[PDB]
Amino acid sequence: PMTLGYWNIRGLAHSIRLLLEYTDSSYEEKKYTMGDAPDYDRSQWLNEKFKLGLDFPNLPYLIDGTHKITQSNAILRYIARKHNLCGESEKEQIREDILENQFMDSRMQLAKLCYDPDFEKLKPEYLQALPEMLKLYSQFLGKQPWFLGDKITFVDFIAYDVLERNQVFEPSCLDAFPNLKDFISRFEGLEKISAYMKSSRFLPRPVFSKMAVWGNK
Amino acid sequence: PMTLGYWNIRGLAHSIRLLLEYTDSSYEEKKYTMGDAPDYDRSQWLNEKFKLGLDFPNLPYLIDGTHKITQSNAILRYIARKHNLCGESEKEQIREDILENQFMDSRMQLAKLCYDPDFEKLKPEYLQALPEMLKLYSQFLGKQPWFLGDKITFVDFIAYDVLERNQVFEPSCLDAFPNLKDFISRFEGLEKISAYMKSSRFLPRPVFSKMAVWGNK
Ligand SMILES: N[C@@H](CCC(=O)N[C@@H](CSC[C@@H](O)c1ccccc1)C(=O)NCC(=O)O)C(=O)O
Ligand SMILES: N[C@@H](CCC(=O)N[C@@H](CSC[C@@H](O)c1ccccc1)C(=O)NCC(=O)O)C(=O)O
Repeated sequence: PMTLGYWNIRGLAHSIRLLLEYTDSSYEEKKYTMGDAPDYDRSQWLNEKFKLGLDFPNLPYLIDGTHKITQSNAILRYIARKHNLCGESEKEQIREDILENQFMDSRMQLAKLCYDPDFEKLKPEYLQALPEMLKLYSQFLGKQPWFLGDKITFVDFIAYDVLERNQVFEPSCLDAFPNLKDFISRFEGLEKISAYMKSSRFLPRPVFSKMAVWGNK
Repeated sequence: PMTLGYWNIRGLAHSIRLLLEYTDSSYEEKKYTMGDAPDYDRSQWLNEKFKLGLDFPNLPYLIDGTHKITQSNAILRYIARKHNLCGESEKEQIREDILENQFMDSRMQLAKLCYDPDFEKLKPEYLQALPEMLKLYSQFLGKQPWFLGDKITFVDFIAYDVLERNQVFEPSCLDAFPNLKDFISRFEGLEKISAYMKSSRFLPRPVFSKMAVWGNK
């Protein structure tokens, strides 16, 4: 089978779910539910973490036949290669590698904030820096429909998740960046993406786990 | 020649310097130096961060003619592709992606600890977890000379850095894992690596920046 294992939240699995849907993959999900405060029990996961044959047990994981893959970027690249959704030219591969890692840094900046006990005090600093962050992505995208040019590739699924999560956080944040606004709309307008988003499989919320200060519900 | 820009420390540039040396690359280093405590003045970098033509200005960066690259993994992959130092088969590419990301997680775990003011109280937790972490890498390597099999590739440069840095931190940590010990020796014994390491250009210390509680010198 093809099985995606992750917590029952958006988190690091959003881009993977969207890519599985876009590629018309035949997959099922193993959803782990963290317990409520105060214990935030992880037993649903911990009771099988070491029983799945994973080399480096973690969430998310993808099982595809005999392939057992962890690390969200490795999972995305695996699916992308399977469906010819990677950068082709050297210049495209450079952009792909820069963006995969840059978007991960941006993702981690937001996650660090949203789990920080000092969230309320720290949020203004994040918001002050947000337009500059977005400006750099806007400049890089330029006039192209997708981040690697005319063809959609896996890094667009990363880009969508990170950019759209920032819109959930600060609704107006993309408004100053026409190309980013149009990118979100173009992605959500893709046939398989809009089909997914009208279905009960779509899991836009909670953004983060039960322990988060923001995005826990 | 190419320009490699980074702080005047080991940090995220160790694997890149080693890969540049292994590939006989012509390069010069632009070395930045941080100020002292408590402010850790970054002016030497910040005063030219936006004057270098980088799309997402950061350290490390690599300038190779028209190619201007940030994100350490992107720099490594760029050099690796140029010299056929990447996984070839699907299984090799999956291993490569898992390890690139897994080693980054390990790297960040040690850096998070060593930069934490509460270093002393937090150290036992890291050290107790270390054997498990290394066991997983040892199991994955098995009897192979290199992490992707019989061919050395860029992920070996990442592996060497992360494993050897842990040996600096905890001198005995690889002793229980003969294949990891032997891997370190094999990497260090490559002609071009050995020549570099025995030269004055090799920069094993400081491990981290001036802000670190451990490895700041
Ligand atoms: N670099 C890895 C990070 C993987 C990771 O941090 N995984 C977290 C859940 S997501 C990170 C974050 O969204 C999250 C969600 C829910 C709980 C904790 C953290 C996890 O629960 N791993 C299993 C384990 O440690 O046993 C990756 O990209 O896959
Ligand atoms: N994901 C990125 C991380 C890049 C990064 O965190 N770079 C740090 C110095 S290294 C991280 C670490 O070794 C370090 C070194 C020195 C000081 C603090 C931290 C930096 O100083 N960037 C310049 C900037 O943000 O303007 C990468 O892999 O290249």
